[PDB]
Amino acid sequence: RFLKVKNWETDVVLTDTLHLKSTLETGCTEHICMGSIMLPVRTKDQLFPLAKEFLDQYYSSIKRFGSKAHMDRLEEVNKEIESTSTYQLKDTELIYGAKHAWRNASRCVGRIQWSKLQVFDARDCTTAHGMFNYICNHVKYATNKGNLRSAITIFPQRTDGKHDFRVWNSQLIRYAGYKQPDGSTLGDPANVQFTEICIQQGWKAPRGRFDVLPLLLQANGNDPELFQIPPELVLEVPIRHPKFDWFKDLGLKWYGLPAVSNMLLEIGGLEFSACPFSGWYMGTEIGVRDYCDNSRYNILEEVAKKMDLDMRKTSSLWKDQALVEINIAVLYSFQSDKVTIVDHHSATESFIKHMENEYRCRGGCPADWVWIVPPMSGSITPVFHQEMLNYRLTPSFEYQPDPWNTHVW
Amino acid sequence: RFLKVKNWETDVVLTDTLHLKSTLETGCTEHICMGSIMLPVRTKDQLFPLAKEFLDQYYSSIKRFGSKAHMDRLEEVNKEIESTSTYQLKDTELIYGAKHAWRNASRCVGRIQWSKLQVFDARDCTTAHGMFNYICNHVKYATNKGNLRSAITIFPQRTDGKHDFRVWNSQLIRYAGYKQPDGSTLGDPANVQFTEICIQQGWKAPRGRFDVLPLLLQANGNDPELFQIPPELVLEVPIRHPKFDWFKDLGLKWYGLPAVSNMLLEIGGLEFSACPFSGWYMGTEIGVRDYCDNSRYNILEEVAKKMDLDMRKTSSLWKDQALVEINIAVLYSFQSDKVTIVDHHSATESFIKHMENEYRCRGGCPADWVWIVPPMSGSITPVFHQEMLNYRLTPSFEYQPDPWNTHVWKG
Ligand code: HEM
Ligand code: HEM
Ligand SMILES: Cc1cc(N)nc(C[C@H]2CNC[C@@H]2NCCNCc2cccc(Cl)c2)c1
Ligand SMILES: Cc1cc(N)nc(C[C@H]2CNC[C@@H]2NCCNCc2cccc(Cl)c2)c1
Ligand SMILES: C[C@H](O)[C@H](O)[C@H]1CNc2nc(N)[nH]c(=O)c2N1
Ligand SMILES: C[C@H](O)[C@H](O)[C@H]1CNc2nc(N)[nH]c(=O)c2N1
Ligand SMILES: [Zn+2]
Repeated sequence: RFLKVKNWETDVVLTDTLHLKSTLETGCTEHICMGSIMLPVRTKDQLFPLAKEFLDQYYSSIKRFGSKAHMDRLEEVNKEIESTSTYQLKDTELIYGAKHAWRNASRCVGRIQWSKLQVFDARDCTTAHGMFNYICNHVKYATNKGNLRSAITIFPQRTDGKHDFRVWNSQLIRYAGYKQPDGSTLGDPANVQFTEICIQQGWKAPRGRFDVLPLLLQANGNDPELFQIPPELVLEVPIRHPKFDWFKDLGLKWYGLPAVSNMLLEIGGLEFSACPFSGWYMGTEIGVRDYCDNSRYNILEEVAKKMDLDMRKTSSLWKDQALVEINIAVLYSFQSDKVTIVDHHSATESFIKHMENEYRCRGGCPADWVWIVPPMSGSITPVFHQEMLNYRLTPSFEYQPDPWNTHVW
Repeated sequence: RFLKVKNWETDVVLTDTLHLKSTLETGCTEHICMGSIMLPVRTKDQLFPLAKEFLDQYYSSIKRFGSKAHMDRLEEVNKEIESTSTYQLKDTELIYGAKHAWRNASRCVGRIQWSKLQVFDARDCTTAHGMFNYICNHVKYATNKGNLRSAITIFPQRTDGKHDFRVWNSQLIRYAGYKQPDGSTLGDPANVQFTEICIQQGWKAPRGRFDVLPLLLQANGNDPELFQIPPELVLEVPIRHPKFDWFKDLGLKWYGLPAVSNMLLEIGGLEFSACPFSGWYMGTEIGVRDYCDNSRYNILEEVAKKMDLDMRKTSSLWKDQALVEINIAVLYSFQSDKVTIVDHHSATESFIKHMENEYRCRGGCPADWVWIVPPMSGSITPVFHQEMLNYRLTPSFEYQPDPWNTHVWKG
């Protein structure tokens, strides 16, 4: 009932009480832990409870719990739900809600930043064009000439499931993927299928290796339309090493704005199916996963051949040597072009400070260890030795079916 | 009920039916996951069912389930339990059990070697000196002049819990730790407390950076006794780098045999409180954890200075760079001295193969991702991209409180 988490590097212990407000399920049982499984319409009766829970905590946060203002709103919404069968969040509730869905993102290591989120209320949007306008502005605001700023743009909430707003891209910015005759894959393998639906819809693919994919926006349930983010708005960084001049010849570049666009924001029972949100990269995301993942740009072998390493035997640890370089480059290039980026050492350290704050100010902090520990140098970052408790709190960011596997054209 | 796991690097999907035999708890609930949590005397009453389940698996393994031998055994064991309150395993069952405890160790990446296990039956042992001889023979056999062999020595099972046999050391071989009055620590910090106990028990500590600790053995619930392992039996490997000739001057070395001695082996309800077991290392255990954990030898800074990396800012990834070289050095030194060891690429690759085989032939392979994933380069090893199901089966290796916290001294 009162759990305690220990850090085996500093012996420090924190007591978690926040997990007791855990609403949703985890996918685990007393017999089986699914901690490493990537992915373990509402009704009026279902909705008022969700709303009440949200509203109670919202008023609690502003120190007006059980006040008239609180009750008043609690009834206003209640009546609205009974009459309309859904409801609208007040601007204040929308912000609090979005900031808190991030606060609860148990897989996000950079939450120490959670309170500083620019929310763009896009609920008055009605068309794919209006969606394109908002997103552009979003990109521009957050990119901010390289000095990145966290932001999220929130489109209308779901109603009957047939008028859903959705951004089809997994991220606002991503390179395309084409399966060539060579049997090989050109570009980013992760987006092969998407890059095809763009062609299937009209895109004029430059069939290059780093073509910024086009936005496929879906409004009010209609069919998605295509748009090409203004090139001047997509800030990119060419990748070079601070010692290996031959590096630049790999012709590697990556975009500065990480912006997740396929998730579903849930606040007080309400569902926001289109809510792109962005921050800034942690070195490893690009250098370790995007570049080295075997099923992504898989550049290890190449960077190895160029380093003149004994790739004859695994035990020489050449992959480990290449990996550290590739990641030194990323952090290097970005810091040079003055684009925001944080390294895995500094990021994990910040998350530790954040965890203590959350434990002593909120009573805990849900955290998914499998995701928090960077994909490289694991045990040399503090979070490796930090025990974590994982539970689901709402408001939240949830996953949702890729739209193409559901859209009734 | 079937459960499926997917590999996100190869899109391979496996189905688990084995978890359906999982009895013990996990620490998790539908509301909370404790996957990253380190550590979440029986009655005649609760013993026979446990004895029964075990013998059923045993007999099925030899394809004699329901045979006359099987039923008589079950009847024999029942009788023995009603009569003595416990029961003795047959040599064949003890060996089957130990192998399966290993096979079921979800935190072990080396499980592909599970069937090749040398089981030493030390159930006839009665004193600490008796234990010392046994442990010495295991160390010699297991070391095999550098060509390591997996082995486990099994002493008498617990009876009334007042006569436990325990090996106080956490590992058969390990360096001492000394706390200095100036706050710093000499040797391995992880063993400072245990070292104090040894000194207190009469150990003349040579106070060096790499002093092999003495064995503190407890037999039949009596007070533990000290023994020094024959130096000529402790295979050690001095650490040097292939390209850096200054590495050797760092003064590092490490013992060649990893042998966990503080776990409890549970087979068919019976509890084996003293059951040392050993195999061979994966580079990273020494190179990443033992050497680089801040709470261990913490050698990252000194290895950084010598290589002259930009240590002013973390983004130069100096710490990451040094690390690779330190692990390269550990692997290198062991291969040069012909002492068995395996790198993490090689070890995880084999586990995936082992794991797959276990699904096809067993219906599952319980695995703890948090522990299976190596402490460095996680994503460039196939296990990182592999979903895993963690659950408990017996026979099994469990944790038990350190004996100094529970032992009732006799003076
Ligand atoms: C500004 C600094 C930020 C940093 C350094 C950061 C870093 C990270 C990292 C390392 C991950 C794992 C990424 C992966 O492996 O796919 C992650 C995931 C996530 N982050 Fe953050 N983040 C930041 C901002 C944000 C913002 C502004 C939000 C939301 C408002 C957010 C929401 C999440 C969520 C929901 C996940 C999990 C999404 C998924 O499954 O891919 N993050 N973050
Ligand atoms: C053949 C060589 C072997 C290799 C390379 C291998 C490797 C490993 C590694 C890397 C770990 C995690 C180490 C740590 O962080 O503490 C581990 C844990 C473990 N291994 Fe193995 N293993 C081997 C043999 C064995 C044997 C022979 C047994 C049992 C008969 C065994 C039982 C276990 C168990 C029970 C754990 C968990 C230890 C704990 O939870 O404290 N291993 N193994
Ligand atoms: C705001 C933000 C900031 C920041 N720094 N990083 C992120 C993370 C996103 C950008 N880098 C990768 C991740 N998006 C991909 C998440 N999906 C992972 C995945 C892979 C296969 C299947 C599934 Cl279901 C999910 C988001
Ligand atoms: C047979 C075997 C083979 C092999 N290759 N490796 C091991 C693993 C042991 C040798 N490397 C470290 C580990 N020791 C036991 C792990 N316990 C860690 C610990 C420390 C402090 C507190 C806790 Cl709770 C746990 C065992
Ligand atoms: C199979 C396993 O769940 C999967 O590879 C996870 C592991 N940890 C991760 N951690 C982060 N941050 N991001 C990921 O995409 C993953 N993938
Ligand atoms: C707190 C956290 O669970 C702890 O640091 C774990 C993580 N994974 C590990 N994995 C292995 N193999 N060995 C360990 O000692 C640990 N420590
Ligand atoms: Zn779990």
